[PDB]
Amino acid sequence: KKVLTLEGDLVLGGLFPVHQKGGPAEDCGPVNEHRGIQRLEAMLFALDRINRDPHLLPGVRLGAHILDSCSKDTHALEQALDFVRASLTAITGVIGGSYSDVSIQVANLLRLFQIPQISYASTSAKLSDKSRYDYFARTVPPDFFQAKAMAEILRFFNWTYVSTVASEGDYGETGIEAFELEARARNICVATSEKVGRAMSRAAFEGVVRALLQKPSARVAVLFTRSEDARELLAASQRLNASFTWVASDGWGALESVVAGSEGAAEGAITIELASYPISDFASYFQSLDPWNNSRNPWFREFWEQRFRCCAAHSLRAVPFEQESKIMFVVNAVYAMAHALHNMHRALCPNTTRLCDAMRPVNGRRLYKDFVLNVKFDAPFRPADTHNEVRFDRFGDGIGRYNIFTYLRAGSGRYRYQKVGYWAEGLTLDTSLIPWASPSAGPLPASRCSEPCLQNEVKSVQPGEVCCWLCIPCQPYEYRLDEFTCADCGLGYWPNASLTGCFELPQEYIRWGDAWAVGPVTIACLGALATLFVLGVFVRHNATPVVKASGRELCYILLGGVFLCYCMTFIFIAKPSTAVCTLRRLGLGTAFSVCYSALLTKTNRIARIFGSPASQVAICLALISGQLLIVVAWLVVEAPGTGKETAPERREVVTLRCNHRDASMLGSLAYNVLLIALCTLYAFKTRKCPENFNEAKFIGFTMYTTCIIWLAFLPIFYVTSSDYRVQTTTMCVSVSLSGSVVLGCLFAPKLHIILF
Ligand SMILES: N[C@](CC1c2ccccc2Oc2ccccc21)(C(=O)O)[C@@H]1C[C@@H]1C(=O)O
Repeated sequence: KKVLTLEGDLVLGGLFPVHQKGGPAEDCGPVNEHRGIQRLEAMLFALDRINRDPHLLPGVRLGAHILDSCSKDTHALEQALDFVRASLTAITGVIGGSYSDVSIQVANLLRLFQIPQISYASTSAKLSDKSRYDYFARTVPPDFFQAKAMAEILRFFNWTYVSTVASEGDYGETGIEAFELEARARNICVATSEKVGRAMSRAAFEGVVRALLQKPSARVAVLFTRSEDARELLAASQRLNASFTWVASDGWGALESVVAGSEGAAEGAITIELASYPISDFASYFQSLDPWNNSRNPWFREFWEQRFRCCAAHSLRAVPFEQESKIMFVVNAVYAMAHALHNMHRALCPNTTRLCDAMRPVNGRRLYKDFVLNVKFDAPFRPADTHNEVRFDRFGDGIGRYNIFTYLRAGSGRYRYQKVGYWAEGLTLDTSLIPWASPSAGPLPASRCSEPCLQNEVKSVQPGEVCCWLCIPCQPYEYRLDEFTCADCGLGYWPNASLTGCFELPQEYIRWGDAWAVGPVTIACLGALATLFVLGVFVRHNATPVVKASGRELCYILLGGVFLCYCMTFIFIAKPSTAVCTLRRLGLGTAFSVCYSALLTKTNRIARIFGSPASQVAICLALISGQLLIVVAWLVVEAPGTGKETAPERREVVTLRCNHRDASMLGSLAYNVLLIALCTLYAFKTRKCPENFNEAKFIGFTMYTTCIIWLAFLPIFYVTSSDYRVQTTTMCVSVSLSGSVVLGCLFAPKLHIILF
């Protein structure tokens, strides 16, 4: 119907919708000053203060073509064509559109004519296609940045398992996608993700609260929701007598109005709000205008029908205006496009203060791709009192500043918002103004998985949801290799206290206590006392010293074998070397053999004689060497050990033993000896032995006795292959006992009537 033109030399158009939503008999709706006058004036204001300030080229006035807009996309396109017709004097850019649908259709047309645009309250939900949208930008940052801020807030408080709720529309979907992308980048698991809105009614709002409340692994409701829909969730929360921490978009607006009716829903909730900074000059200019006399803006007459109770009797100054962030953005926007034109004038009309024909074709041809994008311009025409920029980057983007509030139980009044901090470039907060997180008060409820593992728990658990990483205890034969696993260190190696290393089954010998005062540790070193002294008795009693060892030994080899029995047994407890394995096979092998062999040999001489010492001895010794040489070959081919590692799941090792299965390596020597002992008793049928006494008494008593003793230990010695400990006494006793039994019976008859 009308265009609010402004006289000037160069003209910018715009869209600050006057009217809202209409119906079947109405082209569009009622007039609304929060879309209309407070923004229509913001541009007209800026244009004249721009026209007066020398930061614009001083001889060129910027006029206007403000489109007769309604908050409708269809309407905006039909009207936008008027800019196109003006440009086929003409339009050098358009500032306006209070909704993304208004901005998009106007821009869809204008881009084709190389005319740039500025938009408000529009988002990346649709305005992300820079391949076309580099022609224009928002002054108002897109809503999705708040979703990024939400993810940052949540990670800063270590909320890593959260519930995402967003509005039923495009705002909501955009917020969810942006949130989830940032949330994953920050290692935040999103426990739930859903849309809400007034359309689903109250039962559904309770259903949403119950969906999280009845699954309280997360305890924060992250709301990328417009104000009305948020109010219905908060009401549901109180109807259900419960609350969640809420983390909120600019749809909470820093306003008690979205909350306080169900204020208990929200205590300690955090809201991102779109930052707002006054220009006192507009508020003063604007509030002080009186269009009843000031012809600048005729659309006031329609707004006045409701602002004033009729009609010029009521001056404009009688009724106040809201100093909205929308004003700040519209004023700033005009300042940016104006300073882009200032640079465009220098670029196209460098020689004057007036216009040149170079700018007569629309200069939009150079503005949209350059001059209106590179616009921070170091805060030209004096914007809001940050004075930091108009906006930066402008890759379809607006300012990007957001403040952070919290909703506090100011119970002396109603629960209230207070300034915690801000985001914009990054998150800054006083957590003490957040009783959610405040020192010595903040419960930081749940909303993370039990990720920490016991230091002794490794195997990774992903119980359906990989978000909750849990651990399984390490098998104690393995050690920690990584956070999610143990490595096998060999079974005989169990994890150590170091976690990442292992405990080796130790090796040790003395396990015999008081109950074992009769064990190897006392046998091996004491049994010797019964026999080794004997050789000195013989020296005192060696009646024929004239006989050399080569013939003398015929009656001493047996004593030698007895003494060796004890010597070996002692070493077997005392010396944790290869020497013990070596000796169990080699020294012990004759120590016990001699105790029977010497007597078998004597017995057969007796059997042949009754009913030349050099050869008698050489034979007695040859019969001993014959077994030692088997063992030497064994020792050379199969070298002796110390430890005897086995049964690694539990077993301590000794260091004083063969690592070999012993079995027959000691066994066949022991069995040759048993057979010798029994052969002697057979040979003894010839019971006749005169030598000082009838020795038939003593050799009988001796061998009947030792044929029981040797035989007595063989059932253990060559059998209990499963044991680790009895063998020590099996050997200590069997051999040392045979030792004292034979001299104590054979030599003792003489030995102690002389040593009497
Ligand atoms: N459609 C939105 C609505 C956006 C908004 C902008 C200007 C004026 C009112 C207003 O309403 C809210 C309420 C909460 C969050 C964002 C907004 C848009 O106009 O750009 C935007 C997509 C996001 C959404 O759906 O929620």
